[PDB]
Amino acid sequence: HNMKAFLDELKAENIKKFLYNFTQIPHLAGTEQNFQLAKQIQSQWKEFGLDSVELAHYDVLLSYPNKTHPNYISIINEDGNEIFNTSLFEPPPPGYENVSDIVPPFSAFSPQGMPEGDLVYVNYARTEDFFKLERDMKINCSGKIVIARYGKVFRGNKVKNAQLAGAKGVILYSDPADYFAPGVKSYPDGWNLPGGGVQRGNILNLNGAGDPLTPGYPANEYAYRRGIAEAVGLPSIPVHPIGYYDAQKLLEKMGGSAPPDSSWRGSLKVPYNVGPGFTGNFSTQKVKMHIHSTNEVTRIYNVIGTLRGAVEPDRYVILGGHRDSWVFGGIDPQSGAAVVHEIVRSFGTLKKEGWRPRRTILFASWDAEEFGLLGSTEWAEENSRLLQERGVAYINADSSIEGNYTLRVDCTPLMYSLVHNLTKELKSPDEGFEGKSLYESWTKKSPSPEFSGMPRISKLGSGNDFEVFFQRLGIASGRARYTKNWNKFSGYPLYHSVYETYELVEKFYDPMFKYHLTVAQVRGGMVFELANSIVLPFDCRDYAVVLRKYADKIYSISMKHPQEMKTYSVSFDSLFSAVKNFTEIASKFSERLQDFDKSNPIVLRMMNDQLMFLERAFIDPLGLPDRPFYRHVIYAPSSHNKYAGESFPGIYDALFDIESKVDPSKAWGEVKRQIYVAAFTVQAAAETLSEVA
Amino acid sequence: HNMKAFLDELKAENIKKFLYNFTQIPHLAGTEQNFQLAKQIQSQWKEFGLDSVELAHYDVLLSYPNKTHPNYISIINEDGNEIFNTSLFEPPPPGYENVSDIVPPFSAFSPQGMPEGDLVYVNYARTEDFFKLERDMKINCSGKIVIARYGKVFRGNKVKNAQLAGAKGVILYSDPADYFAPGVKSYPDGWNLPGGGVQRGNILNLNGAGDPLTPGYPANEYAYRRGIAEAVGLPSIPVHPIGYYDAQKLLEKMGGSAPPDSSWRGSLKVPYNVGPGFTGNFSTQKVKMHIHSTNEVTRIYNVIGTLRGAVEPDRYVILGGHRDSWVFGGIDPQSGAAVVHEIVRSFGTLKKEGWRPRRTILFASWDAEEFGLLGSTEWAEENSRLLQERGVAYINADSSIEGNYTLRVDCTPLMYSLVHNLTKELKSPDEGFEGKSLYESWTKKSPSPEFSGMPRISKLGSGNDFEVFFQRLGIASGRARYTKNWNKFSGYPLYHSVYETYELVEKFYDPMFKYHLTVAQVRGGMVFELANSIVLPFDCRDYAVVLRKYADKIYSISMKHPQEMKTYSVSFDSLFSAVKNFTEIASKFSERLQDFDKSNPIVLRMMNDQLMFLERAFIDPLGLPDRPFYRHVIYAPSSHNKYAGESFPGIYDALFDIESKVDPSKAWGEVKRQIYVAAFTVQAAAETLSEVA
RNA sequence: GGGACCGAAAAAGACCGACCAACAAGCACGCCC
RNA sequence: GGGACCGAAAAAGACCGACCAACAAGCACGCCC
Ligand SMILES: *[C@@H]1O[C@H](CO)[C@@H](O[C@@H]2O[C@H](CO)[C@@H](O[C@@H]3O[C@H](CO)[C@@H](O)[C@H](O[C@H]4O[C@H](CO)[C@@H](O)[C@H](O)[C@@H]4O)[C@@H]3O)[C@H](O)[C@H]2NC(C)=O)[C@H](O)[C@H]1NC(C)=O
Ligand SMILES: *[C@@H]1O[C@H](CO)[C@@H](O[C@@H]2O[C@H](CO)[C@@H](O[C@@H]3O[C@H](CO)[C@@H](O)[C@H](O[C@H]4O[C@H](CO)[C@@H](O)[C@H](O)[C@@H]4O)[C@@H]3O)[C@H](O)[C@H]2NC(C)=O)[C@H](O)[C@H]1NC(C)=O
Ligand SMILES: *[C@@H]1O[C@H](CO)[C@@H](O[C@@H]2O[C@H](CO)[C@@H](O[C@@H]3O[C@H](CO)[C@@H](O)[C@H](O)[C@@H]3O)[C@H](O)[C@H]2NC(C)=O)[C@H](O)[C@H]1NC(C)=O
Ligand SMILES: *[C@@H]1O[C@H](CO)[C@@H](O[C@@H]2O[C@H](CO)[C@@H](O[C@@H]3O[C@H](CO)[C@@H](O)[C@H](O)[C@@H]3O)[C@H](O)[C@H]2NC(C)=O)[C@H](O)[C@H]1NC(C)=O
Ligand SMILES: *[C@@H]1O[C@H](CO)[C@@H](O[C@@H]2O[C@H](CO)[C@@H](O[C@@H]3O[C@H](CO)[C@@H](O)[C@H](O)[C@@H]3O)[C@H](O)[C@H]2NC(C)=O)[C@H](O)[C@H]1NC(C)=O
Ligand SMILES: *[C@@H]1O[C@H](CO)[C@@H](O[C@@H]2O[C@H](CO)[C@@H](O[C@@H]3O[C@H](CO)[C@@H](O)[C@H](O)[C@@H]3O)[C@H](O)[C@H]2NC(C)=O)[C@H](O)[C@H]1NC(C)=O
Ligand SMILES: *[C@@H]1O[C@H](CO)[C@@H](O[C@@H]2O[C@H](CO)[C@@H](O[C@@H]3O[C@H](CO)[C@@H](O)[C@H](O)[C@@H]3O)[C@H](O)[C@H]2NC(C)=O)[C@H](O)[C@H]1NC(C)=O
Ligand SMILES: *[C@@H]1O[C@H](CO)[C@@H](O[C@@H]2O[C@H](CO)[C@@H](O[C@@H]3O[C@H](CO)[C@@H](O)[C@H](O)[C@@H]3O)[C@H](O)[C@H]2NC(C)=O)[C@H](O)[C@H]1NC(C)=O
Ligand SMILES: *[C@@H]1O[C@H](CO)[C@@H](O[C@@H]2O[C@H](CO)[C@@H](O)[C@H](O)[C@H]2NC(C)=O)[C@H](O)[C@H]1NC(C)=O
Ligand SMILES: *[C@@H]1O[C@H](CO)[C@@H](O[C@@H]2O[C@H](CO)[C@@H](O)[C@H](O)[C@H]2NC(C)=O)[C@H](O)[C@H]1NC(C)=O
Ligand SMILES: *[C@@H]1O[C@H](CO)[C@@H](O[C@@H]2O[C@H](CO)[C@@H](O)[C@H](O)[C@H]2NC(C)=O)[C@H](O)[C@H]1NC(C)=O
Ligand SMILES: *[C@@H]1O[C@H](CO)[C@@H](O[C@@H]2O[C@H](CO)[C@@H](O)[C@H](O)[C@H]2NC(C)=O)[C@H](O)[C@H]1NC(C)=O
Ligand SMILES: *[C@@H]1O[C@H](CO)[C@@H](O[C@@H]2O[C@H](CO)[C@@H](O)[C@H](O)[C@H]2NC(C)=O)[C@H](O)[C@H]1NC(C)=O
Ligand SMILES: *[C@@H]1O[C@H](CO)[C@@H](O[C@@H]2O[C@H](CO)[C@@H](O)[C@H](O)[C@H]2NC(C)=O)[C@H](O)[C@H]1NC(C)=O
Ligand SMILES: O=C(O)CC[C@H](CP(=O)(O)O)C(=O)O
Ligand SMILES: O=C(O)CC[C@H](CP(=O)(O)O)C(=O)O
Ligand SMILES: [Ca+2]
Ligand SMILES: [Ca+2]
Ligand SMILES: [Cl-]
Ligand SMILES: [Cl-]
Ligand SMILES: [Zn+2]
Ligand SMILES: [Zn+2]
Ligand SMILES: [Zn+2]
Ligand SMILES: [Zn+2]
Repeated sequence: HNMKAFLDELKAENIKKFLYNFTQIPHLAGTEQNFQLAKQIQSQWKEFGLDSVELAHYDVLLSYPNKTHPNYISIINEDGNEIFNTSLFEPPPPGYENVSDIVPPFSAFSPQGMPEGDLVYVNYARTEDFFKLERDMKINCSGKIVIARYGKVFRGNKVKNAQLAGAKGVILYSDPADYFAPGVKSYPDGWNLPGGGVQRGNILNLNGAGDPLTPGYPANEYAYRRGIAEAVGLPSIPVHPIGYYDAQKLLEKMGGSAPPDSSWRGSLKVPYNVGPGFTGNFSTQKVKMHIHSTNEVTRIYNVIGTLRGAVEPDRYVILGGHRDSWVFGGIDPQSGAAVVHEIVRSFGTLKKEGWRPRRTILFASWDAEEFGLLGSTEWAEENSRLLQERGVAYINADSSIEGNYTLRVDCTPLMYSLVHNLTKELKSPDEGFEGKSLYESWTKKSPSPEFSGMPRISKLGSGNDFEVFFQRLGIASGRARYTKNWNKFSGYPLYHSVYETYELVEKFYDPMFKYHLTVAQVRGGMVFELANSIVLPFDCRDYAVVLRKYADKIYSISMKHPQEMKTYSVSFDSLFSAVKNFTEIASKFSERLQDFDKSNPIVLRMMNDQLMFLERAFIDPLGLPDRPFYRHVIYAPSSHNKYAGESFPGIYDALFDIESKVDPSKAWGEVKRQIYVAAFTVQAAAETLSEVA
Repeated sequence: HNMKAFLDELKAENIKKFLYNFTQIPHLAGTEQNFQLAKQIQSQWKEFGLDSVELAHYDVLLSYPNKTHPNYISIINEDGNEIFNTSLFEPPPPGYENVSDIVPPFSAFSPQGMPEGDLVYVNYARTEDFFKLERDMKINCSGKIVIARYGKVFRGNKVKNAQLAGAKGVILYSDPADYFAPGVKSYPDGWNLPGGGVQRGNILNLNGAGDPLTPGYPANEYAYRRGIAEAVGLPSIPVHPIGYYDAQKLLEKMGGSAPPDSSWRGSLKVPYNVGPGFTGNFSTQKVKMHIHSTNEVTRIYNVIGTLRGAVEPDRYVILGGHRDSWVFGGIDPQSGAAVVHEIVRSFGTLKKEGWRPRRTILFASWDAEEFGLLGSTEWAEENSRLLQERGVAYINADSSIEGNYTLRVDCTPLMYSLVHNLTKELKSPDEGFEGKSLYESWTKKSPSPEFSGMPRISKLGSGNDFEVFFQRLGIASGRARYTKNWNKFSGYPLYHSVYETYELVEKFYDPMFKYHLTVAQVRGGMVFELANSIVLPFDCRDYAVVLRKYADKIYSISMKHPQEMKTYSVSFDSLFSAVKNFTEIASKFSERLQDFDKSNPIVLRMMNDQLMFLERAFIDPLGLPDRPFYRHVIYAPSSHNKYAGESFPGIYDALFDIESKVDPSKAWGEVKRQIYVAAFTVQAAAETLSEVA
């Protein structure tokens, strides 16, 4: 087996060295330091033995705090005395006190503002938290500064929900409930967030546009850019993140209504009152934000490496992950970048020996991912036609670890059998599973709710570089990392903090680098099999199985309004019919895939094209309603949470909060249109697996 | 040569028989007679030896006059006496007096109405005729019934221009200037239009949508249909066509301003006054329209025949033309349908002998073409994914003859060398070119203004079934017919009339059926070479050459406003750069295409894919501004004339009547955006011919 | 035969830039003499 | 230890239709006894 040779070349010691190398200085997007690391990686990928390695540059809107006018929040009395100020920077950790160019905590793409007003606590600032605030508790965030805890949903959605509720400011904070694991110590004595720690992060609502100034087209030297006024997904109110020390100061004086229930209570010793404003004596004190961050068009650099295929060089398997970090990127993304580096070194050594993959492999070091997947998206916009004609698969390589418990896999159903087979051939690195397969340890620790005796594999939404490839271009996509046990949908405590260091990983997450090595074997083994298997390792029958579940589910969600379904003759008959047809046609294609002569290079290429193009058949060039860059009809991010994936997203969005809609007849009409589009698309996808003539 | 064998099987006597067979009763879209002819063709294509022949049906909006409430126009006095009525039907021709189910003259998809008002003569009802009316002559069509002569532009554009000018009715008539050739006799004694003859035809503005009720998706059994109120491209005022006898009655009494110049004067003995209203005594007489036509969802039937390829069955060459007619379709479309039938019979005989084409050939008998390319477009919407993945080329087969002078070819630059080579190997059927090539007779009678010693090949716009394939899906497309000498952009006198018969073709156009045979050799030979050549016969260097002409042209058109170009820094630098790059890359790809080993089936398929997908690279999924179904960045129909093709249509539309625009800065900004999109698209297309890895 | 207007890129055709660092503007077909 | 509110499909998980011709609704984790 040529794969074992590849897997056995992968070394935890190499991953450890590369991780150390990538995490000693910050590599913020648009800074000289990240350009220097780009050039280092280009130079090393050549040395490692790639056929070519180019820098692809774009000029994209980034966001930076003003160094000589810092961002801070104040409690301010009616005399205008700033009696309490939030931190200007995170207290640096041991052996990082002398490190310059650490960007202070800030919300990227915040507008400028000095708004002052009454504080309203809005929990996680989810759609349902504003439904609870405004519909149930009759509280009105209009003209108020909202304070929200990080977690559950993408922070950009929180800011969007806040804007729609009339807020003039958003304060984001990390609550210990969400970012402090019980009975482990603050950094540097453990992996928990200290009270001065702050999660940086962008607050855009791009819905897959990439660079806000150049939607649809690469941000090249001659690009026509939108005015900032019509730029895509910019927030319209100021936003700033703080730690829980600073957050306790703002929250302790809160008056107005008590929290409705336990779902609104964090772990600080404060009442978690909703407001608006402060209790009793303090009622005439306000909160005032001071945001002077600037948006500016800055050059970014993707590293693109090529290992040309010996047989099908016009078929591309892509292994891509970002290089840019908020500070050191100890986990996010250098734990992924270090795995990609060792995978390149290892494919490189096989190349020097005189081995080549069947299909071309592309390796990508993406830039400006933290600013909204900007490097991956601009490159895909530049190369969309080649990618749609030639793209076999995309394997993501962000953070390798967010925990040390078990494997977490999100991929297209086309990769389910590949992932099952591979993890059965890999050793588990898990305590008490010595001599067992990764499949067994994974299936045991994370069983599928959907499939008895199978491991959980989740849906792809967005919030990483795979998005343009999968959701816009319909290229089969996969990601795998090590994760914690499920506190849930919050992340890891030290996410986007200065405390996210080399030492955090080495001391607390993966001292042996065995989890890193297992993830390198999963990502690398998947790339290997996609690039080298004679018949592409995609099982169309796994798509058939999940399409029936998604159809059962979307019917079930519509059935929340079963009287309306009757009034407006809402039928899923066409959708169930299409799924039944896909199942039958996939079954017959599978017979032909087993039977045919794989020595016939022309019949092989035909059947490989049918497999490669199956994911493309789910792409609608018109896109989903009000989201033209989300074109996959089976999968899209939640409108309300970029991180979360929905099945039959067109129907799902049409159904969401439908009982609120003023014109029932039109709203249910849109539901029936989306059933039509979905049934048509499933039948069309099925027909690509039919006999070609 | 296997092609000669195919060409020598084609027989003029067979085409004559089939033409007779297809033109004895009307075959209007949606009628039992056209269903019967569909089934006949399905049955004969099987007998001829196709591997399979299916009927593909759709339920589309068609339009019919009410049989028991006829359409007519009246001159009406202030007492409300209808003193003059227009014809209720065309006087039938000799030997057609006893023929039932001849649809009376009507404008398909006219709304219902009995509007009464003053007549304004608006010439051809072109954009420039309303600019002349409203800007120069200060005449105001608001609330007036407009009368317009057929010709120059698609009648649907005339109705659109009229609606935008505030007209409440449109009367279309055939002026002898445009539809009566000097010194030839009216049917049946010649090929000229008699004074009772009327051109039927649809008046939609679909801009490539297909069925008005189901834009983007096939009109299948479970389709969600728009309300008639939001249906695509329906006219909002009543419209009716009349002959020149009836038109003289309406035009003779016209008062108001004289015609501005000779360009407004037809050939009737009337003054061609503009109005509004009638002269002197007659000023209080009005015109009143009576339209009771109904729109209704009707089943239509495409015939789809397959000849599976022996080597690349997943590569499709399509030969398609419509079957539906306004009445007998003596020319339009049965002169084309009869050529397709003989091409099928001939491919069929080769199949029986045991020959197969390398690539699959699809044969299509399209329905409801006269109602807006509805059959071709719904089928393409159903099969868009297969067509984009597998479609090599589309050859149209509407009317084979509109004249007996020379060849007329409109195709992608990718087919220029194929067409040159083929016409050099075919005999000219032309008087005084006995023993010469069709290339020589054609080049002589129709020299290229663009290329010394080359024949004219024009651009594809719309107004036929190739549109969805080329303008929406980016499949390389071609058409060839015999045409008149250039009276121009009017058609042939008996177009869409009851007088367009078998006898018209047999007596006056092509008694020997030698023009039909030459067109069958061109269409059939092109299909043959596309389906059978080892290397696809596309020369990318012909695209390079024309892209430089189009760039020179669009620069030239922008330079009408050269001061504004400076004020707003409008530069074509990027566009010229992209074209220079395409030229260089196409030149190198051409070297590699000549050098490589064609015995390597995998290197051949790679290079054939690069050629096949080159046309697809010009497709923008976002579509052109305000025209989402026109996605080709190099070619689109004129916004003002569906029949006419524009190069760099995005830039062209942005520049059109720019000096009228209230915000110069925004309008010129859109021009710069379209330069950007065009340069990006040309560079992207060029890069698909680069080495793949 | 001669003359007058026009034909707003499907230019119908032919041809023609440094006191906007080569791609505007400007000689067949169909009321007067 | 027991109890109470909540967790609005990434359902966290398990399980459960003819006086809307099988796919609503309805038993782990984080003030009172
Ligand atoms: C993941 O792993 C699963 C489990 O192994 C795997 O499924 C299996 O794939 C193999 C390989 O195609 C299947 O093998 C075949 O079985 C059928 C009978 O059911 C045989 O007809 C096939 O015939 C062979 O004979 C040819 C003679 O010309 C040989 O040259 C040729 O190589 C064939 O081996 C063949 O034996 C097997 O049936 C399945 N098993 C199951 C339970 O499905 C799957 O392919 C892997 N998936 C991915 C995406 O990697
Ligand atoms: C339309 O017609 C034109 C005019 O014929 C045609 O262009 C020609 O195509 C041929 C076929 O490819 C070209 O032939 C080649 O010329 C180059 C030298 O310039 C040679 O290197 C090529 O080599 C051959 O040697 C191989 C040995 O392994 C042979 O096996 C192989 O078959 C090759 O023949 C070859 O001779 C020719 O140069 C051009 N001529 C011109 C003027 O361009 C064009 O291909 C046709 N286009 C379409 C779309 O049909
Ligand atoms: C991460 O690792 C890379 C790769 O080893 C380090 O960069 C490299 O550092 C080496 C050794 O110091 C450099 O070699 C030297 O360069 C200097 C100046 O050009 C020269 O005078 C010396 O004689 C020696 O040859 C090398 O330039 C450089 N390699 C690359 C590809 O950039 C990098 O500094 C490490 N980073 C951290 C933070 O540890
Ligand atoms: C929170 O931060 C703000 C801003 O840094 C602090 O308020 C500021 O305090 C400075 C220094 O005392 C004030 O400046 C002074 O102004 C007078 C002239 O008017 C000058 O002569 C003094 O010598 C002094 O420099 C400034 O007015 C004031 N600004 C604002 C907007 O409040 C605030 O004190 C901090 N709060 C805490 C609790 O630390
Ligand atoms: C899945 O595959 C099946 C089987 O090929 C498809 O079934 C077909 O469904 C349509 C109805 O949607 C049937 O079409 C016709 O409808 C008219 C209605 O007036 C009727 O007159 C015709 O006789 C015919 O019934 C068609 O018969 C039926 N075919 C079979 C064999 O059942 C189905 O539509 C596919 N699903 C999707 C979503 O495409
Ligand atoms: C155009 O040509 C077609 C093909 O020849 C004509 O239709 C066909 O007419 C033949 C000869 O009349 C039919 O054969 C006969 O059918 C009847 C009734 O089914 C049967 O009783 C006779 O013994 C004889 O077999 C044949 O059905 C039919 N073929 C097809 C494929 O439709 C058609 O009528 C011609 N149309 C015109 C307007 O000339
Ligand atoms: C143009 O066509 C219209 C409609 O066919 C003609 O006008 C119509 O003429 C009929 C027959 O004379 C009129 O009907 C009559 O009505 C009275 C009762 O009111 C009845 O007793 C008579 O016996 C007669 O049938 C009808 O009113 C009238 N309709 C309209 C809308 O005008 C018109 O005469 C035709 N014009 C020419 C020049 O042929
Ligand atoms: C057609 O192909 C040429 C040749 O590869 C492409 O040329 C490249 O054009 C860009 C400018 O648009 C140059 O990029 C860079 O711009 C920054 C500006 O700050 C500058 O700092 C860099 O040094 C660099 O000049 C690039 O140098 C240039 N390459 C060459 C070899 O001339 C051209 O863009 C392609 N055309 C299109 C439309 O893609
Ligand atoms: C960062 O903040 C500083 C200080 O407020 C800004 O510097 C000022 O710039 C404007 C000129 O545009 C001047 O009016 C002020 O006098 C400047 N002040 C100082 C101390 O230099 C600076 O422009 C900001 N940087 C940005 C917006 O990028
Ligand atoms: C929530 O409070 C806001 C802010 O006071 C209300 O908006 C205003 O309502 C008045 C009366 O209709 C308008 O005339 C003002 O223009 C609004 N003020 C601002 C600053 O926008 C809002 O109506 C309240 N919403 C609810 C649902 O009670
Ligand atoms: C690495 O793995 C260890 C061992 O599983 C994790 O520590 C345990 O966490 C559980 C509950 O999640 C506690 O009940 C135990 O007290 C811990 N076990 C031991 C042996 O200490 C640790 O949390 C993991 N590290 C990270 C960063 O996730
Ligand atoms: C065609 O026109 C006739 C005559 O005007 C229409 O027939 C009428 O239909 C309505 C019922 O919808 C009745 O009110 C009238 O009494 C009918 N008249 C006659 C003589 O039958 C017919 O509906 C029209 N056809 C259409 C619209 O398709
Ligand atoms: C052309 O005539 C129409 C119709 O009379 C004019 O439109 C009307 O103008 C008045 C005065 O502004 C409006 O109040 C009416 O509502 C219009 N009437 C209708 C029936 O629409 C129109 O303004 C004239 N256009 C020009 C450019 O002179
Ligand atoms: C078929 O071809 C004939 C011969 O070219 C066409 O008739 C001539 O038309 C020219 C001008 O266009 C006249 O000057 C001659 O009087 C005609 N020649 C002869 C020999 O009569 C005829 O128009 C063509 N038929 C059609 C339908 O286009
Ligand atoms: O903007 C996005 O889509 C996500 C960016 C980034 C993803 P990462 O933190 O890099 O996993 C974030 O969540 O802040
Ligand atoms: O609607 C169209 O695009 C054109 C239909 C038809 C084309 P044809 O007459 O069939 O050439 C017409 O012009 O009326
Ligand atoms: Ca972009
Ligand atoms: Ca449609
Ligand atoms: Cl990842
Ligand atoms: Cl045609
Ligand atoms: Zn990341
Ligand atoms: Zn991140
Ligand atoms: Zn036609
Ligand atoms: Zn027609």
